[PDB]
Amino acid sequence: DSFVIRGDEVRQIAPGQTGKIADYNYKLPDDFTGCVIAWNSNNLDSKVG
Amino acid sequence: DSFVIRGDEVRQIAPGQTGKIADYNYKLPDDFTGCVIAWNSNNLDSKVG
Repeated sequence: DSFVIRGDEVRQIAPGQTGKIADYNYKLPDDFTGCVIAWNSNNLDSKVG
Repeated sequence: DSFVIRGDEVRQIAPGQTGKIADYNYKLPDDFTGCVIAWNSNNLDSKVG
């Protein structure tokens, strides 16, 4: 799975965690087997304006 | 004249200013006829690690 979120909302990508992303955007199962790999993408996704 | 500095040192690139960049690195004359251009390069010059 792949998506883009802000830095404060990275922690909501976790099993048994709440937030805007967990409730409304992306919910992990409470018993989840896998890896959450998040890296900063200022150079690729930001632009002036 | 092209160089890379910090964000907080951008205000030191001006005629008649003080600081580390103005005293030790790049000094602008008081009788300056010209333009100062400064753009953010977090995308291209910065690197994680």
